[PDB]
Amino acid sequence: LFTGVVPILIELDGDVNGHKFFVRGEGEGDATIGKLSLKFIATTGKLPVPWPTLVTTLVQAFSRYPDHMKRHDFFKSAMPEGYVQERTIYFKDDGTYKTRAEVKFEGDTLVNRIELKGIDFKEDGNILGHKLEYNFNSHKVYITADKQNNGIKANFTIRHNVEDGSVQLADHYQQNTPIGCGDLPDDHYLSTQTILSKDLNEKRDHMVLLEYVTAAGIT
Amino acid sequence: GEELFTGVVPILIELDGDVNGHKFFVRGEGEGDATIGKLSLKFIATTGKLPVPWPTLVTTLVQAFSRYPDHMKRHDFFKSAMPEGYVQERTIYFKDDGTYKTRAEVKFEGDTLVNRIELKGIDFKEDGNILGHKLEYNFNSHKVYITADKQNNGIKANFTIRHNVEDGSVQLADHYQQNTPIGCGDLPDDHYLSTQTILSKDLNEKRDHMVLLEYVTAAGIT
Repeated sequence: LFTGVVPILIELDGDVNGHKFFVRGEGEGDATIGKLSLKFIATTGKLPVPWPTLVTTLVQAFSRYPDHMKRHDFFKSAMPEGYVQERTIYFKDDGTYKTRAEVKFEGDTLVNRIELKGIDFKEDGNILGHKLEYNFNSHKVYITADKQNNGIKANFTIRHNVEDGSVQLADHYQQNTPIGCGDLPDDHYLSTQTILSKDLNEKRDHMVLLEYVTAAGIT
Repeated sequence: GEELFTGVVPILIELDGDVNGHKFFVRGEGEGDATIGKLSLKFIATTGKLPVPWPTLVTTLVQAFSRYPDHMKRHDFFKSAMPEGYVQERTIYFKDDGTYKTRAEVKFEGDTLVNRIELKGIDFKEDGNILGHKLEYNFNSHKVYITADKQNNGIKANFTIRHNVEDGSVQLADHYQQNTPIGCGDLPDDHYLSTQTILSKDLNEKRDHMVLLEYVTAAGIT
């Protein structure tokens, strides 16, 4: 299903401390090279939170899994039926995001529909204060199987560069479960790289995003 | 699958109903015992007097609770879908009168088995046997013929309910039925379920309602 360039749709219904917002995203994926390229408009206006905080929420199916690791690619093993990403994200010394999402195929374009709730965020902390750089670090997403639920778990800690020279940590807890019935992997990780830019012909608050991700951790 | 019915089980049934634009709801409560194939249940019509005879709703209002003898326990699809559940769709043609189409979901929820039903009815003659309320408060005894459905990984079923009419006539209702599993986990040889059913009331129940006792057993293979 990923043997070539695939279309992407993403929708995010968001609420953080009572500030509701919506985000639509469009673009393409190419799992043979692990490339994602997309543009995200915030249709409800200026966001109440930094764009970087939404990156992990806004298609790990498009990770390049080398031929020697193709038996460990749970994400693709679930398609077209799809899977469900739930996350809990703890921002150190600040609030929490809880997210539920569905990642399905829908007529030759892969879709990611997300609900997000955010609570206990300090006003004039790093998130509500809008104090994060327009950057995204490069991480490693550790994956382990979940026999019980017939899927996988995952843990990682996003480092968000802050405008003051500091860094802002966000701890991630993640469960993926298949939507249908039909690969449960050995421990490994996904190493990530991500660039954030704008589009000067675009009046609306938005975010252009390029990303490369590859699986590793087994010889 | 079969282990879930090794003893008396609680029952919940809900029916969202519409016949010729008359909407109604019905709630049912009681118990099942598949070891002997017994159901006893009481049904309240929470929206008021029904626009149709209670007997016409019996088949719609739990074939998992059929007694399947030990020599036939490999042919019990109904239990071979639980706890996940299954989906019963029917089309019911009342001869020289209207049609019922019904969709239902039969799942376990905790430890009580639940049956949630949607029902739509069309083309019913006003002052026919159904809208006229001309059926006896009875229920005959039938045989429900079952065959496998390889294609959809479930079963089909046909039978014809005979409804006694107050003028000594019988009112036929032809039944067409499909059941498909909700989860991913028995497809039977041809056989039938033979049925018996008594309808009574409950004094001290002011609302329109129906008490029901039923015994069902599988057969048709040596």
